[PDB]
Amino acid sequence: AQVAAPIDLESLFGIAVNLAVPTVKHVYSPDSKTKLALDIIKGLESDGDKAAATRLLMTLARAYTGTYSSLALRRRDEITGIAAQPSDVAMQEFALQSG
Amino acid sequence: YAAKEINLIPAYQSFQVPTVDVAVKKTAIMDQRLSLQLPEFSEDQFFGML
Amino acid sequence: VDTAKGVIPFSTSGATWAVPRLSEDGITSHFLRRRGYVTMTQGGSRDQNAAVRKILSLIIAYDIQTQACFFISNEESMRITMAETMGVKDRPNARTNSWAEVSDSDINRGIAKALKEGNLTLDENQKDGFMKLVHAFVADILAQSGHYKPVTSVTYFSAPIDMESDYLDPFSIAIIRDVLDDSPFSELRYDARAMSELEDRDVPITRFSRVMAQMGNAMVRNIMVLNEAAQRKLRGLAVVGEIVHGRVRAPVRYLNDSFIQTLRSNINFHLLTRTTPERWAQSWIQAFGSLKGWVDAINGIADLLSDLTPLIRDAATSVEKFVTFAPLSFYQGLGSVTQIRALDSSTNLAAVIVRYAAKEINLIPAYQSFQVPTVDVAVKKTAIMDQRLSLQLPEFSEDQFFGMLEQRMQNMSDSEVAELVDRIAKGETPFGDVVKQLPGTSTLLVTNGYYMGGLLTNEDKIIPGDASVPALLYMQAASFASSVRFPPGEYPVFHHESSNGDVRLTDQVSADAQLSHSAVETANPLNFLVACNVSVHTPSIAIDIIEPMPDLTRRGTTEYVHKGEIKVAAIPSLPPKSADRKAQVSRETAKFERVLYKARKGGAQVAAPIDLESLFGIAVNLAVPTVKHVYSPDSKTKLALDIIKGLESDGDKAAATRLLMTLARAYTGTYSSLALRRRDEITGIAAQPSDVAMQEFALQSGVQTLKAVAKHTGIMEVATIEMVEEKVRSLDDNRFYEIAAEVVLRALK
Amino acid sequence: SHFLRRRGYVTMTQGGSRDQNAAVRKILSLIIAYDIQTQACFFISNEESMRITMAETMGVKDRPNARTNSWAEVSDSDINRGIAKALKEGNLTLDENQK
Amino acid sequence: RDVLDDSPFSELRYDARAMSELEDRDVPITRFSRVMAQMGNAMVRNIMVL
Repeated sequence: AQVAAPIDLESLFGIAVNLAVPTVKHVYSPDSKTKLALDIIKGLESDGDKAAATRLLMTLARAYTGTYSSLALRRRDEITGIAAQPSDVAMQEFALQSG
Repeated sequence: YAAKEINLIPAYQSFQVPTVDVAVKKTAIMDQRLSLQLPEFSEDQFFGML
Repeated sequence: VDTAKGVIPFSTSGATWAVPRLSEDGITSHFLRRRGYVTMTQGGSRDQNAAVRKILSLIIAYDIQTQACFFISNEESMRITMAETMGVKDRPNARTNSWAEVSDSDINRGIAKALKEGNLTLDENQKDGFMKLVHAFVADILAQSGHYKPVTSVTYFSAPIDMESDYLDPFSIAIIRDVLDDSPFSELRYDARAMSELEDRDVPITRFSRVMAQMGNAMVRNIMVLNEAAQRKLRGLAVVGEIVHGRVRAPVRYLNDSFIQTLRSNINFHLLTRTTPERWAQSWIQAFGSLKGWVDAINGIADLLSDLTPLIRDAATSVEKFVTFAPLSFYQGLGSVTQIRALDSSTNLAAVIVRYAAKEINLIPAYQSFQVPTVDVAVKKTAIMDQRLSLQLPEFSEDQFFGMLEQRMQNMSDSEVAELVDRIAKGETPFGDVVKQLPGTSTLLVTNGYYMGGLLTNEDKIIPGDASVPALLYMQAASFASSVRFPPGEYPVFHHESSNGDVRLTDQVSADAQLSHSAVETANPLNFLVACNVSVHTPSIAIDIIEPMPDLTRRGTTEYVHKGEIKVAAIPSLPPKSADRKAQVSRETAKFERVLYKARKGGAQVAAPIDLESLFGIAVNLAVPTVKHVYSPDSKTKLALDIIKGLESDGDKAAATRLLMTLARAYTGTYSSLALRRRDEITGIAAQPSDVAMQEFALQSGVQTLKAVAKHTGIMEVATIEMVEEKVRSLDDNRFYEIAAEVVLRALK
Repeated sequence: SHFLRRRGYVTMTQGGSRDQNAAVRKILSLIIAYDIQTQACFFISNEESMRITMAETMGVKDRPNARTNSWAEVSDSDINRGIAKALKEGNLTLDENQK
Repeated sequence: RDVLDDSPFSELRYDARAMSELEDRDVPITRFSRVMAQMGNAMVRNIMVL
C-alpha cells in the first residue's frame, strides 16, 4: 500500500522558531559530490560490475538515510504513519524512507 | 584533488526586523538551536572500486 | 538508591504527579480549571494602561513580545508611527508641537501604518498581540512626554494563557512563565534628559523616534538576558534528567538534594526525561554543543561542580513557584469508572466506561447593541444597551446514552467482544471515538472525553510498546497503584495490592503484566481496570470554566472592541406584506430564513417564513457573546449521533431509535413556539387544517427556527443541526408524529 | 399620520439662522426613530469621527497638530460634506433611510 | 412617543468654559472634537436614561 506520514519539522527545529541558516560557500558541494558518486555508480553498472555498483549505492544510501533516521522510527510511532500493521519489515522500511 | 568540505551547518533562532525594502531582509539571530547535518559519505571507496 | 556507586532504583509508596500550582490569578486556564476570557482595557488614563501593559506582559508569548521589541528598536519604523500619530511626514525636517493632543486612535492608526510599510509578515494572532504591546508602550512614552490625552476608556477581551494543552509536563511551562514576570514590557525604564527635551517645545519628530528606538534597543537586550536565564534553567533541568537516569554521574552527593529527590519519584519528570528531551538539550548547545559532549566530559571527570549546584537551584525556584507535586492518590477521577463484564460470566470484562464530566452552558444571554464607528474594519466597536432575550441550547442529558450503551456491553458475550475489538483495532469505528480498544489491553473502553475539551488525546511516550495512550487515562489508572518502581533509563513499573478475592485473573491484560490474587505488576496502569475490582459511582471533580463568556456586565459605562468574541446579528428583514411574503416563500430561492420540509404524510413541499425580527426584537441587532465551552453542543450532539449510529449497526433498534427520539425532542422543543403560532395561519404553505400536518409543522419549525437562530447568532454550528435533522427524517413515521403531538401539547400551555 | 388622517409630508428647513435650525432639530427630535437617533448620538460621542467631520468642515487635516482660525466661516455645505467624509471613513453600515 | 419628547436632540446642554476656548482664537481642531465628544457622551447617557 501507499505510505503517507507527516514530517513534523517544528518539533525538530524548535517550537516557535524560524531557523536562520547560513548559506555555506562550499568547494565541494554535497550536490556535486553526490552527483559524482551517482555518475560512478551509473558507469560501473554499465560495464558489468553489479558487485561494485550495488555496493557503492548501498554506502551512498546509508549516508542519506542515516543522518535524520530518528523520528523517523519515533515519527512512525504510532498511528500517524499510514497505512501499516505492526511488522518487522514495513516498520523498518519507514525508518529508511523517513530518514 | 582534495579540499575541505563542511560536514554540518549551524542553525539559529531568528526574529526579523522590519525595513522599507523587500529585496533585502534584516534579521537578528538569538541562539544556535541545532546544527543541521549533511550526508557525510567518504569519496575513498568510490575510486577504490573504480 | 543512594548507592555507594551511582544510582539503583527505589519503589516509593507515594510517587508524585506534577500538576500546575493552582492560582487564583485570573490570567490562566489549566486542564481542571478553564478561563474563557481575560477582561482588558485601552486608554482611560496612564495608570490604567500600565495595569494592562503588565497583564499583557504575562499573557502574550515571547515570539510576539520579542518581535514587538525588535520593531520598537527600529528607528525608521517608530519614526513612522510617531510621524503618522501626529500627522506630520516621517522625515528628518518634520516638526510636532507641544500642544498637540494624541488620542488613543491617533496612536493605533500610526502603528498600523508602520506595520504596513514595515514590510514584515505577521499572523493574525501575532499582529493582534503586536498592536496591544506597541500601543501600550507608545501610550506610556507619550504620557511621560506628555501628549497623551485619551478621549475614553474602551474594554476588550484577550484570551488567557493556555495550560489546557500540556498536562503531564508542568516544567517547561513553568520556566517560561517565571521569566516572563521580568518582561521588558512590565516596567519601562526612561532616560529623563531625553524625555525633558521632547516635552513642551516644538520638536523634530526625529527626536521622538530616536529615543523610543534606544528604549527598544534596551528592551531587546533585556530579552537577550531573559532568554539566557531561561536557557540556564532548561540547561539545569536537562542535567537533572541525566542524573536521574544516570546517563552521566559525577555528583555522588546530589542524590541527597531535596529538589532532585523530589523529581526522582515524580512520574512526570521520569517519563519526560527517559530519553533526553531536545528542548532541554538546546540550552546546552551554547555552553557545550551537543549536550552529549558535556555528558562525556563529566564521565571523564568522574573517572565546574560549584556551577552545577546553582543550575539545579536556579531551575528549582521557578518549578516550585509554578508546580506543586501531588500525592499519587489523586487523581482517581475526574472520571466515572464503571466496569462491565461479558454476558458470558467469567473472570473477564467486556468494557470499561470512563465518563469525564464538566459544566456546560445551557443558555446564552443576548443584548441589543448599536455599533460605534472606527477606522478599521477588522475590529468592531459595539455598545450593548440591554438584555432582550436569552438564547436556548438543545439541553439533552448524556446519562441515558451511556445507559443504553451499558446494557449493550453487558449482553456482549466473551467472544463477541474480542471480535469487536479486533474489528476496531483494524481501524473500524462503529461508535466513533466513544468506543475504542482500551490501549495495550484486549478489552475495550467507552469514554466521554475524546469528544469533550479534547481531554483524551493520545501521546506516545507513556506506555511501553506500540500503543499510544491518552494522558488522563494513564493518570487516572496509575493513581490506583499502591507503589511504583523507578528503574534508571526505563519506564515506571506499577504495583497494585488490595486484599483479596476481588481481583480477576484474565486474558485481557498486556503481555508484560504479572497477575496474582490481590496484586498486579505492570508498566501499563490501564491494566488496573483489567481486572482489579475498581469503580467510582460519580466523578471526583467537575471541570469548570471561569468567565466562559466575556463579562460585559459593566457595559452601561464602557464601549466594547471585539473580533469574534462578540457577534452582532445580521438578520434579514421580511418584506412587510400580508401576501408578498407568501409570493417569495414558495419559490425556495427566497432570501429570508424559512421552514422547509416535505410533509411526512403525502406530501407536498412545505415552505414557511421564519420571522426572527419578531423573536429578537423589532429594531434590534442582537449582540451575542461567544461562549468558550468545555463540552460544546456540536461535539456533544456529535457524541449522541455516533452512539446512535453504533447501536444501530449492532442490532439494537429499540435503543438507537429511543435515543434518537430523546435527542430529537431536545432540538425540536426549545423553539417550538411560533412554530405553532408561526404556522398560524396562511403564511405556512401548503397545508389544509389537519391534526397531523399541522403538528408536523410544530416539530419542523421548532428545529428550523433553532437552526435559523444558530445561523445568525454564533451559538452552535448550523452543520450539526442539519446532521440531526437528517437523522430525524430517517426516524420512523409513527415516532416522528408521536414527538410532534408531544410538542403541540407543550405549546398549548 | 393616523389610520383615519394621513399626512403626506412634513415641511422642513436647513440653515437660514441658528434659531431656524433649532426649531427643526426639535421636530427632527420627534420624527426620527430611536435606532437612527441613538446611532447618531453614539457617532457624536466618538472623538475620532467628530474630529474628521470638523477637520473636513474646516479643510484642515484631522490630526493632533491641526489648527483652525476664528475668522473661518462655515456654510451649511461645509458641515455636510464634512459629516459625509466621517461616515465614509467611519466604517459603519447604514441603510439609506438611517443614513 | 412620550419618551421622545425628552430626546437628547431636542435641547443641547453646553459647557460654557470649553466653548469660550474654541471661540475667537486660533484653536487646534482636536479641541473641537473633544468637546463635541463629551456632549455626545452625555447624550448617550441621556438616552440610556430614556
